[PDB]
Amino acid sequence: VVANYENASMAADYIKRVSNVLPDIGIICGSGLGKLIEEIEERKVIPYINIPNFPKTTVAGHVGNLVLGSVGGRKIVAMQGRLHMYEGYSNQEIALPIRVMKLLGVRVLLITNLAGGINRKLKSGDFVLIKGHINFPGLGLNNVLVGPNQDEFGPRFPDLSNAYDRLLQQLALKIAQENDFQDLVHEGVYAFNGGPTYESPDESNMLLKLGCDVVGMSTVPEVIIACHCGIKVLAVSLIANNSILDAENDVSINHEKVLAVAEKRADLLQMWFKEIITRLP
Amino acid sequence: VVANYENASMAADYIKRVSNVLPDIGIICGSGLGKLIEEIEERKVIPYINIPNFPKTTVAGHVGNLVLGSVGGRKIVAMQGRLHMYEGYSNQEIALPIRVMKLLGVRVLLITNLAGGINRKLKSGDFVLIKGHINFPGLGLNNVLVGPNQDEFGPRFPDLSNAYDRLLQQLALKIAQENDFQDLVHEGVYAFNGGPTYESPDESNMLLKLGCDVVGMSTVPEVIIACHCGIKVLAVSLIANNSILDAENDVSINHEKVLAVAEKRADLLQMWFKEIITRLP
Amino acid sequence: VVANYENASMAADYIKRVSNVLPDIGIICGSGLGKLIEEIEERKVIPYINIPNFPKTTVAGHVGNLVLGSVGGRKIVAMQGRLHMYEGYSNQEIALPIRVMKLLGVRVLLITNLAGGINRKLKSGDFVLIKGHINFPGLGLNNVLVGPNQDEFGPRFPDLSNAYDRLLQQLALKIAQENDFQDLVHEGVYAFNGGPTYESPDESNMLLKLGCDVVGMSTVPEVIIACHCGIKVLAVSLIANNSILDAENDVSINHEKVLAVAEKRADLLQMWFKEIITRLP
Ligand SMILES: CCCCc1ccc(C(=O)O)nc1
Ligand SMILES: CCCCc1ccc(C(=O)O)nc1
Ligand SMILES: CCCCc1ccc(C(=O)O)nc1
Repeated sequence: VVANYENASMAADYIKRVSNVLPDIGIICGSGLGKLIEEIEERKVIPYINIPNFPKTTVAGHVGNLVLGSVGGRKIVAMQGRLHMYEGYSNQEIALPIRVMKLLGVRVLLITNLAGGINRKLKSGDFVLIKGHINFPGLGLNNVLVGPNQDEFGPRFPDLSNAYDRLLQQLALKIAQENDFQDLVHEGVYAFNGGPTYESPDESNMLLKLGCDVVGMSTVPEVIIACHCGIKVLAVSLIANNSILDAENDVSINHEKVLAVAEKRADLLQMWFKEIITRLP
Repeated sequence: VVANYENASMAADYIKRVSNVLPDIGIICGSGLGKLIEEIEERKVIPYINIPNFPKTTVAGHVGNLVLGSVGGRKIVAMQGRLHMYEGYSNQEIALPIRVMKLLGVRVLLITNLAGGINRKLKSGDFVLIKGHINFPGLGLNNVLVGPNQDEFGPRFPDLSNAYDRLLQQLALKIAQENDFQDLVHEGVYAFNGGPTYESPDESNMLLKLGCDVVGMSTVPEVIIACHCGIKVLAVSLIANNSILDAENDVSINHEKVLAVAEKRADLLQMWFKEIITRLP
Repeated sequence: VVANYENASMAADYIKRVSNVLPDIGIICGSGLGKLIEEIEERKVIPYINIPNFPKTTVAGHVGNLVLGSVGGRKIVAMQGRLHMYEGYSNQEIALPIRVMKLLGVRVLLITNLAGGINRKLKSGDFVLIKGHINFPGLGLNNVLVGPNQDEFGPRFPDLSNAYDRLLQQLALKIAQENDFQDLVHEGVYAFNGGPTYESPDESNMLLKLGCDVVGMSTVPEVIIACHCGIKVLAVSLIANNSILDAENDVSINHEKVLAVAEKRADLLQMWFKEIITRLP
């Protein structure tokens, strides 16, 4: 199944017939960071299995739904579940849900993820507003856009210089200042490690030399598909650990430690994103 | 279809029966930079669709032909059309036309492309004689030679240290000096970005740190296939923009701006390559 | 064929019925560096073609066997043949033999390879104990673990910080000191170049900037599969040449030169690994 205009249109028509919500905001939440989706008002849950042309999501298993409703008086659509490229999904499978968001009317996409810190100023539990990226898969012929271009969505050769909207970053910071947590909020450059192995100690040292502030295994594919079709993006990393300090001290990382940091910041992040949604222009 | 000896031989036999030209020079011209192909004398046009085993080129659409004839008294074969890896073509599809050139008798391959400038000395409209490369796809397991080796063409483990012939670079520069445009001509290292997104501002800054002078989305696959089978190469980049200055100033790039630079230098480049062809040893 | 628990179990059951050896040590030897396999005592040779689910190894051709027996009073299993990713084998094909080693009882995996030197201190004929790596394929979405996770073997997100066991490196060095060849033995970081082209001169210069000591086209995939399932690893590179000196002097490299260095060090390496095997805890 190709992420083309006909296939996206069939999915969008189905969603419309079922939901009667026309969203202008989309959200994708990182693992352990999805409690906001549980508080959507007047919500309608649409499983991927019912949506024409959506990818199968039961080899990896676990959840896989679209949730439409209201937050802070705004009409939104949330992606629940996980579709990451380290799982073996194709370019076309990652792109189709974002292109359907476009056809439903989405103009702004908000994303959170879990990442490792590279910059020496970053502590476990800090937040990073992403201002740019280094896309190792893209440099290496695994860009999400490799394949025929789908002209109805965007151009053959997109420019990513404004992929991360500046005014959205400024609003996120303004809210942090209003609630006395700006000391936790930084800005920086996100390195995309295809994964699923964590960055090795020597890879972390390389990323420091190359000007990266954080590293993770998601987000950049969705950002590129959104930018290609004219959707504005805000992306925020939660820092699980500092990989440079861990390399210098011979300290390990694991998914359990990552999930405990997610639990420690889950309430703060949910409240922050609810306020961002409410105040978006 | 594999780029093997039998499949290449069948294509070569067809071309011979149709053309009665045995070329010793091949040319591949960048987008907007192909007017030279229109001035080939006594020309014969052979569409890919008629050549046994050649790849299909109608999903991307647009042109796709081989043109054989004379330029400056020399027998040449030109590739018209575009076969780039960001479009989804396989290793075997990119390699087959170059291996057919080898079987027809080609000893020298001349290539032009459009690229972004990384070195601070480079201005829009300048030319770069490529003296080496950094192949991000190759480091990352997407080299054009991944797969079984085709022993009739070359070795399992090729050396690329002489991929860009030094005497051909010197002749290109000599002609520039003779015609008072040497101030536009530089030498440098080409970074291969698989594409199709332009390099991000932070990727451009990384490439500066790593010793790259220019960046583009083509050329390196063809260079590697040519070097593997003993064909000498000259490759020249036309600089569309300086990506480091654009990153520092928050300035965008698009395919339209790139094509306007191609128009501004098209006549000069056509005249330069005609003289290179005439004077090749 | 997927490298899953059922398929690995069927292969392991076959091997057991044929061999009556339960090995706790596995070995993978680099090209020209396999004479040790010829001295295995009470050996049983099991060709891949007879083992349920093992990959086909006749396109590349040449040898392909498992050899079980005793060395220095220890029970071992050796992989004879070559399964490298530049040949076009899939993630699942590389991983299956290592996962079968796990099911047979292997706890330690010993690996040798041929590599190019980047650090200026390295001479042709030196040895490097690998202490970490930079995995360009992994950063670029070609990690050996891309795909569904096989939960019986290991976790979705492995940590590689202890992939290269420190005590095994210390034992290898102790034996070198006991036999007056420690002047040949270094430690360092291994860069994985997917291949099959040797690193270009400008790629070599980049790797120097990024903190790499050696570069090669193997080893990292097997290390990652072993680490994922709890097998300890020692990996040693034999240096064929110094690629930084060769770049500065305009000197070429070829597979013939590499194989002559392998011949020059083959006896020393065979004797070293026999003593390592004998003395493993
Ligand atoms: C009774 C139908 C529900 C079972 C089901 C749910 C989800 C998926 C999928 O997302 O791939 N497949 C099947
Ligand atoms: C009447 C036959 C010409 C139509 C045609 C031309 C080119 C191609 C191709 O290059 O894939 N396919 C079909
Ligand atoms: C008579 C059977 C032996 C011939 C044979 C040997 C090895 C392989 C392989 O490893 O793919 N295939 C076939």
